[PDB]
Amino acid sequence: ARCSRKALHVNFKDMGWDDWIIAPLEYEAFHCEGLCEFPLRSHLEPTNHAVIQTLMNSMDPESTPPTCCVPTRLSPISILFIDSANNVVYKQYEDMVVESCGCR
Amino acid sequence: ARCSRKALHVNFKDMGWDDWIIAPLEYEAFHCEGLCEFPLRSHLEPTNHAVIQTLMNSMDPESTPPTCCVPTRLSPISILFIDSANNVVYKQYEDMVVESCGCR
Repeated sequence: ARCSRKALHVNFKDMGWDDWIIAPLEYEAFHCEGLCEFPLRSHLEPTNHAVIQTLMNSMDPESTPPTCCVPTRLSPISILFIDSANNVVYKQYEDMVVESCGCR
Repeated sequence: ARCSRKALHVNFKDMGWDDWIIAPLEYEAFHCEGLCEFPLRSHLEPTNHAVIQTLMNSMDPESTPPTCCVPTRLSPISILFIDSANNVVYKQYEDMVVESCGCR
């Protein structure tokens, strides 16, 4: 029920890249989901702003919304593909995999 | 209706710091609120992960939730107060004011 890391299975075979992409054709990206409320566990590593927002939402939920569960650390993946010129490319893309979730 | 920066007026006079805090007694923190969906305007500066999540939510909203509107840049404020030893302290606190919002 609380802010945590749940799966997200990304299938590049929908993407329409079939003539070009070699690997990976699928990868585990994860996503962040769940309530952001007291108590803010230490792994949510809340900013000062998030603590203050969470407090205000707790004192009067009509005035102020809760913070939100989102990725706080992400990591790259690399994709092996053939380009138009027919070169074999292996390229790193940043921010592809959620490594940690947090309330923000 | 879209992910943008709305006000949040923080009143330190609830906080129970009255014997100690000199200034500021109030500050504008802002908060992030609103829908995260195509089109992702350039100011939301979406990560690769957020674009992919947004696409998956668009193809099948039952499977995958939308990303979330959150602070992407924050700035400090400084607080002037008297400590227990009766010293006048002026301390910077990080991540107090939302400077920009984004979909994550």
